[PDB]
Amino acid sequence: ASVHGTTYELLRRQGIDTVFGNPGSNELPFLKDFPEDFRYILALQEACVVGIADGYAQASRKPAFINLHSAAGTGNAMGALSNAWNSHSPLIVTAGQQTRAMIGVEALLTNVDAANLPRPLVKWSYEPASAAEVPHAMSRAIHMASMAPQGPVYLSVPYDDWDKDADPQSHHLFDRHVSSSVRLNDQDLDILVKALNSASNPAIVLGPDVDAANANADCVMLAERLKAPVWVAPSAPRCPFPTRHPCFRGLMPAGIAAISQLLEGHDVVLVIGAPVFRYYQYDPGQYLKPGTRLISVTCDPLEAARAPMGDAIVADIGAMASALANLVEESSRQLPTAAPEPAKVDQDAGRLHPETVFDTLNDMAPENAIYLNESPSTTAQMWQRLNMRNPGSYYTCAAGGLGFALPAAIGVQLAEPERQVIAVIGDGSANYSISALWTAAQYNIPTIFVIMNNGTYGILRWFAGVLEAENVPGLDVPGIDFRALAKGYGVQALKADNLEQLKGSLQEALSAKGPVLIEVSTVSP
Amino acid sequence: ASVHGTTYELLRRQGIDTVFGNPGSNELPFLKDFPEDFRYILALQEACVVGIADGYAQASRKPAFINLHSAAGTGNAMGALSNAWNSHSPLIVTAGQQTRAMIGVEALLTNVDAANLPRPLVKWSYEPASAAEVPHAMSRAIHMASMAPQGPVYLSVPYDDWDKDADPQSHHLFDRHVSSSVRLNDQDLDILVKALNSASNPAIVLGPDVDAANANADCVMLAERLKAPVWVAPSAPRCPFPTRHPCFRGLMPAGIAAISQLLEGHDVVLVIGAPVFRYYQYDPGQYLKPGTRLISVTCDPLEAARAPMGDAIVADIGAMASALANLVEESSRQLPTAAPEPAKVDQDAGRLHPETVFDTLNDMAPENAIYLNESPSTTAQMWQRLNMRNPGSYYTCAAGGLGFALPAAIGVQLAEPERQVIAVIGDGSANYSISALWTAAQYNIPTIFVIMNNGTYGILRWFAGVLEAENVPGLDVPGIDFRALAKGYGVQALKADNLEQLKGSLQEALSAKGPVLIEVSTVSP
Amino acid sequence: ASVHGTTYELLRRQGIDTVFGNPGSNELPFLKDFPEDFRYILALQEACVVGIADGYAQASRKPAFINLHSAAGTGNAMGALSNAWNSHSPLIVTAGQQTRAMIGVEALLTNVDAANLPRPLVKWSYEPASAAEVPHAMSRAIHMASMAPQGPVYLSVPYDDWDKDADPQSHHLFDRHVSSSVRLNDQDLDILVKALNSASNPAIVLGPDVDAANANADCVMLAERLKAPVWVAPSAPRCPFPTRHPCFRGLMPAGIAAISQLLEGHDVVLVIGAPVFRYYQYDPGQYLKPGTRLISVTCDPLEAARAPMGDAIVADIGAMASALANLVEESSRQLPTAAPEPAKVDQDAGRLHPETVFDTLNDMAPENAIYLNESPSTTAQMWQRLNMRNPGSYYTCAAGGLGFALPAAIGVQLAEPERQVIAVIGDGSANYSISALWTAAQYNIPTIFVIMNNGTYGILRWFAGVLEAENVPGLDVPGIDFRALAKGYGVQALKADNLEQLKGSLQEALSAKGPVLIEVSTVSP
Ligand SMILES: Cc1ncc(Cn2c(C)c(CCOP(=O)(O)OP(=O)(O)O)sc2=O)c(N)n1
Ligand SMILES: Cc1ncc(Cn2c(C)c(CCOP(=O)(O)OP(=O)(O)O)sc2=O)c(N)n1
Ligand SMILES: Cc1ncc(Cn2c(C)c(CCOP(=O)(O)OP(=O)(O)O)sc2=O)c(N)n1
Ligand SMILES: [Ca+2]
Ligand SMILES: [Ca+2]
Ligand SMILES: [Ca+2]
Ligand SMILES: [Ca+2]
Ligand SMILES: [Ca+2]
Ligand SMILES: [Ca+2]
Ligand SMILES: [Cl-]
Ligand SMILES: [Cl-]
Ligand SMILES: [Cl-]
Ligand code: NA
Ligand code: NA
Ligand code: NA
Ligand code: NA
Repeated sequence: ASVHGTTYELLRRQGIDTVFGNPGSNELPFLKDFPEDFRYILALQEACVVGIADGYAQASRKPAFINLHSAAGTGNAMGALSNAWNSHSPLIVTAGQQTRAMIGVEALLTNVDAANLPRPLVKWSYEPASAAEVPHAMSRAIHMASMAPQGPVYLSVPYDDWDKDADPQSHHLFDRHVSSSVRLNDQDLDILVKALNSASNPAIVLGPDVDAANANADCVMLAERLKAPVWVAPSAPRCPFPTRHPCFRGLMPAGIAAISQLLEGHDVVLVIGAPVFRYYQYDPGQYLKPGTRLISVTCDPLEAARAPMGDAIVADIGAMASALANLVEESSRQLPTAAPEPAKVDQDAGRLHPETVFDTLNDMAPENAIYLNESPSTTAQMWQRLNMRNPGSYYTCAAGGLGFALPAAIGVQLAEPERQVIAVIGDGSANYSISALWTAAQYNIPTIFVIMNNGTYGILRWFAGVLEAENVPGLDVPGIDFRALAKGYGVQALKADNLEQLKGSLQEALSAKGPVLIEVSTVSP
Repeated sequence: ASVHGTTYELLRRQGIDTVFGNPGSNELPFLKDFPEDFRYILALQEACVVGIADGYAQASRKPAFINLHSAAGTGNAMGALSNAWNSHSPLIVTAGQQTRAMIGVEALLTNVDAANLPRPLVKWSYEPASAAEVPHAMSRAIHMASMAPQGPVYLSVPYDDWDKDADPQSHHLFDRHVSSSVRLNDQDLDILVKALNSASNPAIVLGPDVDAANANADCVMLAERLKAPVWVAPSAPRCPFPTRHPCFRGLMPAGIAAISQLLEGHDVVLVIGAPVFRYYQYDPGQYLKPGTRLISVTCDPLEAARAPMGDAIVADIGAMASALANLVEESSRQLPTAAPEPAKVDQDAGRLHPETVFDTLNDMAPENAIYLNESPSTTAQMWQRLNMRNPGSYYTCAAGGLGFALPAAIGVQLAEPERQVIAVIGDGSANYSISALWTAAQYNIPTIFVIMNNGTYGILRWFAGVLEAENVPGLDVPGIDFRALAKGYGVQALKADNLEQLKGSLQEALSAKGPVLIEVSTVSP
Repeated sequence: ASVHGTTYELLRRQGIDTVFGNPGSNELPFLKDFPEDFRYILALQEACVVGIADGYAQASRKPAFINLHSAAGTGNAMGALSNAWNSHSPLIVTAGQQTRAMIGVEALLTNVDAANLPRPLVKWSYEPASAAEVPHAMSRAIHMASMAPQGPVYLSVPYDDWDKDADPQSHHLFDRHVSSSVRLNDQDLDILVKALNSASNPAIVLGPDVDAANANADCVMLAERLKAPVWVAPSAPRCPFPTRHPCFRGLMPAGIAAISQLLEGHDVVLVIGAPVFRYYQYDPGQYLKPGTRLISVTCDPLEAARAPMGDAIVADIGAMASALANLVEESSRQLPTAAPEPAKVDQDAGRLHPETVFDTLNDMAPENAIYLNESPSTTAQMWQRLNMRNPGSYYTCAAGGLGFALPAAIGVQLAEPERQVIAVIGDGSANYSISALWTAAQYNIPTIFVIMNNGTYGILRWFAGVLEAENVPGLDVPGIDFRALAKGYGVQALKADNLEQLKGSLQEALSAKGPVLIEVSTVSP
């Protein structure tokens, strides 16, 4: 067998059947004779390729496979890799290298010092020392991406390797099963359970790894048993809990003092599947107030090490959430009462308040919709106004890197063909990966893109006003016609300049058989 | 003085007056109180920011300053940095970091292990250990970018550093002059000159560092004195010689055997300002035939070390070209005869042959036009058909990374406001940095963009046919309306479906007062 | 509180009370006011410092703390770090950096790009961005070293940080508990147990992480229940099983074909706490024969990913070994019969055969002795001839790096003051870290060093004979007087030129109240 044949057999035996790519010449020998049982999803720029694969991996809860072109292709994807690192997305990034005979002379398209290029944003990065090692290196990439804590990996392959003979002993790679589905030993788990049972006023904080593990329902049972309020850890990349459940208390503010104040009076705070914590703004104060102790369950040693407070347990979130939910006592305390519904903001017949947009989406979207967010000045509103009952219903860029939601919404919609995906994206953010629209058109992936057009990088204007920073350049983005951009890439386009038009456009989009972009004129901040 | 004030004084004293950027929150304290004497050029995605700055630096022959947002902003620019590395572009890339107080906890937008992120594509990469060190670190970045061999550098700055007090001894940085304008010692230069004077059939090969040094005219004098044919080294990022001078012989094929065959019978081959060599295709054979010896003058130790043949001298290209041109004897051999003009390809009233497009550009463009190329299947034709008399008249992506020419053409046009820039970009390539169009619209930088629309990644289809590679996916890019994309970003748009319309559209574009995109329907390969 | 006071409080609260070091000027501000409750163990060269700390950590089963001087001190320790990486040794390596005010100018003793220096041999490497971050960074170092898979970490600290004010919120670091004591979820553990219970001819292979976890006794119970033979995985850094237990089958040969042949006919092979596998010699063949399947339990994702065959489970070795030993059925198969005692090699009244030396050590040493090995040509003999009943009874360099056993034997003896440590070290190996002897003298740590003097790098001579490699230089090491070297560093020295003198010297050494070196004249290979 050839290295090409052996590698595609390994991929299919490990459950991979789709290649997200933007091709180049070092990849032609890999892509030739492309197997009939695989699909290839083309995107026009590499941030788009990796963003689509990332949404696909996060929603499917399995690894996604990417093929990029040498150093420049890899480099164009590195902002996307920053997000994938922070979301623990299991991405297998492959890039083609020059033929081994011309690496030394640094021929055009040689990826120099290749394994160092994506660092520090990957768990593992490697170029094999011979062609026959390629299947084994690919096996290592598959398992490194997939083991907890999941994350992106990188493999560089010289283009001449694919046609070489494989090692016949590579067959032992095909069916390897590798598990990290582990939980705390019985004695120490009993100690933890006793501490939870004994708490007088416990609180629960959940992060994205809960949704990645599909541990949401177990966390619902855990919060019901403990009769405990549930927050979402700050800078949330996913939604880990039904947002209208009586225990839900919303997204935590991303500040040290704000969080310790919120948790004041809670004697035990159990954090599951989050860093402790992904603060953002500078809000100095106490990490916890007196009387509060924190216990973190995380799948990631790097999270456990860097927490500035609390105890930690490094284990699988699915296994731990299931065990805790089934072991704790039913508390006799009263179940928390549900948060009140948000107020209706006054809306005239002009430009839309973000609050109006979210209320209208919530009124009109299916109960199993999936939302993406890259409208950063409106995040708090979005979290208050969308009822998200089910797992896998929210994604936003985990490292703050713009250009995620537009392509990721296409990959999520590919992963969940029966759940309507609705991406809510600011006018500034929409440009970073605008070419991803073409992929939705070409493959008829029926994502709805809602562009919040206020003409500015609104959150930066806000922060600048806060800092009392005068004379900051570069904060306005006038003069972009998003309906023309959508036309450019083959996506049906609608405009909503007021509420009547928003409702009409959403009705049209929801009925449509293909992707739709709605440009919404929103109020300037 | 503050670190902010001291750093902008250092920049202005070192000749920097423009910031190419896409802003974020870690950069607001740098950008606040932006000095009245500086300009800020916004682009909507970081590959575009760096591509614009790169064209500006290459055409201006001085360093360009870039400000990006943390890890994701830096990562989105890394494909652009791959090209800048191979073109020796003097780019000072700065990125904002989180406040020092929250780096440890890895708050959102912390750039982790920051200096390793852009490696291996930068000459120097650093994050200072204290706020007062920031001006000195910026000084190091300026000189590292600017010293031969020029190249990109990276500096990460925590956002809280800018408001801190500067060291008063930082004033010694402001007026430092650092020179690398050096040439081979007299004794060994005399040996070199004697070898050139004695050669019976010398040849000259020129690379991009000749154009970067503005050594073109000296190389003309050198070739006239030696009566020697002149080629351009393969995979040429710039044009180093007038393309209708009698000595000019065109772009070398990027193959080992092809080059040794071309040079056969030339006893001494003098290479100036190029790697030896930037081969691309696999074309195995002899590096040089018997009877040919090679001597390379390069500004880059890494080029001298990796050449597989020949002697080398590491020195400044401007200083060496000037000295050689003024020291060699006038040979009594006959001056080489000019290459014949290219043939006119038969053209019907339908889709345009690339040859027709280039002949028409050459007929209609000013004699001081500047061209950019990211239409890779038509490069050989372009080089044969455009008379480029002057320095600084051609740019193409030096590492093969697409998404360079569109933004770089805007930076070149900003650098050379009296020279009409015309970028010839394939339909595939145009998408990578499509959002850069907005910058040309907003600042009214009157670049002309000629999109060669053949519906496919034509060069890859060609290579696949060569490899006899069947069933390669992802090679076609149907369904893109480039006039709509241009409308989307505010750029006037024209279409040319035949020669009559091409001529008309070019006449309109050349007269226009702003940027113009022409979508040309070209023949499918 | 100062950063100095806060950091020593964090260390003591996390159980650290000893600093292994070789001091320099960047470390004086850390070492000043050294706390009365801490000890400092000086060694004269940094490979010795880290080797002593490594033996101490491995035997104590807890992290050891090291303080080295800047880049040169760190660099001198990097071979020692290679071994620590492969043995999963929890080492906290700190190095002093220049004052922040002179880092920029690269004053003498600046550690440039410090965090990159020990890569790739550390789990985590870091330099803090401010003085107040130092305690948090130290907390991260402690937990990164200590979490499974354990390993070395590196922290660089500018010398001016220690006297600065600490953050009062650093107190939340002091009592953090972080656990990785996890095991496979119940459902999948039941599947594993059923597979073991059902096997017709199971085999067990144990590696060093079993001994690190003190899982030895549980593995004895597991092998007794399954009635299964037990091997030690190749290139063994520790002994994980009593070597005269009836199930014990010895050290596996470090070859692909040799191992698959050994395992032929075993239907299920359970590997615990080892890489799969640490092969050494090139011995190509099948990874496993038909009919054999392999299941690996490892604490290290990097081991699970790179195994070329078998399934894997990433979990804590102590927790998994305990659970398996207590869950499996008692098999009705007959218990394996003990290996026969090794033969007595003929010995004349001249130079000693290695076999004689090991038999005499086994006759004379206490039953709770601890052995170290850096006599590589005699390893197989050593493993056959020493009855090691207890855990923690054997150490050898896990990455093959010489200079480990001499200093490590001093740290093991410091960790286990009531167990006589006996290091058996070749004449070649003894030189690498010869200065470590001084530490044993100064602190009166009563390690016994047995130098096997055959005048040559015997294993290399052997391999060269195998390769039929003629004319290899540098394989002989004549002319070293080890009794004089021991005198040089204050250690009592004895010589044994024959068996009578070996017995006498061992009797004297075993009674001695301090360290003793015995130079043994062994037969030339
Ligand atoms: C790749 C990248 N570049 C720049 C930024 C900085 N950035 C930028 C430019 C923002 C503006 C978002 O503008 P928008 O129009 O999408 O939304 P709002 O108007 O709601 O702020 S928010 C932010 O952090 C970033 N996060 N990521
Ligand atoms: C950043 C990046 N991604 C992918 C490629 C691979 N690539 C690709 C996709 C090419 C197709 C260019 O298509 P085009 O339409 O611009 O021009 P032609 O039709 O003349 O080939 S040429 C080439 O090397 C690349 N060079 N750089
Ligand atoms: C730090 C280092 N340098 C060199 C070697 C190479 N090496 C060397 C030099 C060996 C010779 C050991 O000689 P010895 O006298 O200690 O023992 P033998 O005579 O039993 O081989 S075994 C081996 O792999 C090494 N393993 N580690
Ligand atoms: Ca409603
Ligand atoms: Ca906006
Ligand atoms: Ca003409
Ligand atoms: Ca094309
Ligand atoms: Ca005996
Ligand atoms: Ca020896
Ligand atoms: Cl257990
Ligand atoms: Cl001179
Ligand atoms: Cl379980
Ligand atoms: Na009202
Ligand atoms: Na990198
Ligand atoms: Na014709
Ligand atoms: Na005998």
